[PDB]
Amino acid sequence: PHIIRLVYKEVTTLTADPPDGIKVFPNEEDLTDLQVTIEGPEGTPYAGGLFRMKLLLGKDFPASPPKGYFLTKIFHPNVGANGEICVNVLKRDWTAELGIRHVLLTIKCLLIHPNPESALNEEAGRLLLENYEEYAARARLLTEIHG
Amino acid sequence: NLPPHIIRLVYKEVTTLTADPPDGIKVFPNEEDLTDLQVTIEGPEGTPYAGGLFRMKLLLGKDFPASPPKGYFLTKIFHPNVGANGEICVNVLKRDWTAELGIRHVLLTIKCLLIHPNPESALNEEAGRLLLENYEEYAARARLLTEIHG
Ligand SMILES: [Cl-]
Repeated sequence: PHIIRLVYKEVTTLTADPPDGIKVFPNEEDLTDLQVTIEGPEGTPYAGGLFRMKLLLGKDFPASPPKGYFLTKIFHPNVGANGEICVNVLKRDWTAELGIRHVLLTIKCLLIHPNPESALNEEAGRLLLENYEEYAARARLLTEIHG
Repeated sequence: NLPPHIIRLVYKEVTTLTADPPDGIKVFPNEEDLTDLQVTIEGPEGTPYAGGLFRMKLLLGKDFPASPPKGYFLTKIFHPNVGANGEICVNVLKRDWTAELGIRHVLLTIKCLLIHPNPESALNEEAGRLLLENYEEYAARARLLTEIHG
């Protein structure tokens, strides 16, 4: 359909001029399964790590937001046990014109600034709230082990 | 004014940032003062601010980088997290601030908040309350000021 072409143009431009600290590996055969690597941002517990993720464009894209999954093991209030990332504001504010680039930047933003109030991972969310420094130390350790 | 040694470390960062800014963000360092940074954020597509140009100043602050920089919109705007004097309040940035987070990131989160308001931490209570209780009038107001001032 027309959406395939739009995604291609959007993905090639994104791959050629990607966000700082984000790299996109497009796969010609399947453009609805985007492979992405996010550098652990400096000044965060993830500094120095490489976090692999995939962005699934659903059947209804762009009418619906894409679904993101970290494949690198991480401890984060908004990431499920199998890596599904829940970006509340994307689900709340989604419009077709927001773009894939924005989706990746918002994942990076959530990685840095978790939302423990509406956590997928209640254990990680309570830890951030009940002992912030320990949450950072444990995130740093897992970055060293898996990132 | 900042300590000269901090100005030194900041100078390289801003030079790099200005040469390769984030998409939709233009960064203008002043030829002399490196405690003030002029920035323009393009009104993101898919939001009530589409089509506008939103000009701000990033003030690093006497305690930078120990404390976060503070952004202020020169362009008048209707947004839950922008106060009467243009103060931009990014509450998560204040919560998670560390000295190595970097100026690029600060600007990216300001843009993120522009797209994704947080009515819980609203400095503009009317905009946060209107956003929750009556979104059409919220967007209409934000589009109106985007047209007038953007
Ligand atoms: Cl999961």
